[PDB]
Amino acid sequence: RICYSHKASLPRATKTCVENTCYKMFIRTHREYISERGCGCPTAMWPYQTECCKGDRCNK
Repeated sequence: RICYSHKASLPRATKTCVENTCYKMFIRTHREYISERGCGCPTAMWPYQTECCKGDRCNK
């Protein structure tokens, strides 16, 4: 599964992962800002909040 990652929540980059699912992370107060991304489903620190999906680069 190729999905987005990049810990630097400004530029963008993707990586391959085993997980069927991937997550996208936004600042809680700013839903309309998909800030960071990752594979599977949640991992984050406040004030970030995550949402999951499935499919290659679904976590746009």
